[PDB]
Amino acid sequence: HHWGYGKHNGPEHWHKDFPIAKGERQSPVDIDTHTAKYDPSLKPLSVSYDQATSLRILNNGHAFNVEFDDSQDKAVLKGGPLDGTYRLIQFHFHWGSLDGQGSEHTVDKKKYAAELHLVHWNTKYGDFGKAVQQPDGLAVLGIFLKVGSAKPGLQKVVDVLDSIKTKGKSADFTNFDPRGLLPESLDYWTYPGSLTTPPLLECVTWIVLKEPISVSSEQVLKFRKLNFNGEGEPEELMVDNWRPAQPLKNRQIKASFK
Ligand SMILES: NS(=O)(=O)c1ccc(NC(=O)CN2C(=O)NC3(CCCCC3)C2=O)cc1
Ligand SMILES: [Zn+2]
Repeated sequence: HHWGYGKHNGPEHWHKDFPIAKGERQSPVDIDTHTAKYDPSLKPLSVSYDQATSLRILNNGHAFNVEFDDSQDKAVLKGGPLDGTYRLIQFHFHWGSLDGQGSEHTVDKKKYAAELHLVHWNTKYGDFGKAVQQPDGLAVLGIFLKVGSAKPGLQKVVDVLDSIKTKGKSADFTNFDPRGLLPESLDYWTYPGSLTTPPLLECVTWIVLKEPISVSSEQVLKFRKLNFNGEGEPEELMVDNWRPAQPLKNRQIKASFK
């Protein structure tokens, strides 16, 4: 794996090592708000993060992941388009070099400054590695970030980034409550898609919240001081780690709201 986000290893190159990059259910996509249709078959969405147990934060050279204890049903996502129980394993973000870009999904071609992905796996498949081989293996809850007021619940994340500046660095990150990253409304769009990085597996039910959260310019400037490189290597700022919108093909985006 030498994929990344540069001119020579970025999204336009991924197909050569990951041919599913040109597949029939790739993510992200543009959400055309006028074409998305309210779906009365959707059950109420249930985000149950009361017992979430965060463990560690890791710079993986592509983003940073806040990882959770997923050895039992502690933080789960259920309902909406989902059949059964999906366990939270990690969250991460995608962001830009400037405030007008960074999200992976777009809304009527609008790009947000960043996008939060809370990744969950379907417990009927027993472990994450089995779940990613299944068309309904994962559920990713996507939340847009706009630059405005600070998000108080983000600042514990922002303040540890200095300790994980480079690829392969991790830090203990216990007792973080991901409920502080949610907007007030759980109105959402949903469609079948993929992981947005290699290996681009078509295993994700995407649930993208309509209401962005606001973060401050200072908060997102701290994301942009991270590094794609390892320690001791030439500094390459971790910015623009987003895949652009992919063809919708034979898919419909469903809305939870009238
Ligand atoms: N942007 S995204 O679509 O939300 C998205 C994109 C890529 C990924 N990639 C992965 O999770 C890659 N990956 C595996 O396959 N296995 C582990 C998790 C389980 C333990 C072993 C390591 C892992 O980290 C996740 C979400
Ligand atoms: Zn992601």
